[PDB]
Amino acid sequence: GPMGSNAVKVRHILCEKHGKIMEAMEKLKSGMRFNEVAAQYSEDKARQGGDLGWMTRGSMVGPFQEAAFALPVSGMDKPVFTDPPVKTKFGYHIIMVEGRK
Ligand code: NA
Ligand code: NA
Repeated sequence: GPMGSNAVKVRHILCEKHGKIMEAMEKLKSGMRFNEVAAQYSEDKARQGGDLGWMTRGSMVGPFQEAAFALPVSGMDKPVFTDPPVKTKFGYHIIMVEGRK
């Protein structure tokens, strides 16, 4: 149905280990731009600054999806990201959303 048309343009930092995602979180809280944190730490989409692009409802792993649709759109000078990190079967994610449908 209608909810299958919902989507987010989403960016993340993924780290298997909790200690490393915590290092990434500290960099965000120091003011580092999200894409630069993703380049330093992410194990997915690092060469894209963490950008996953547009993702439709159903296409994201469950805990990620719930966290992502809960975030308002933000930009990387004024980011709104998940805190605490979100655990999935891939590891720990810090997520921000740059577009919403
Ligand atoms: Na861990
Ligand atoms: Na999961």
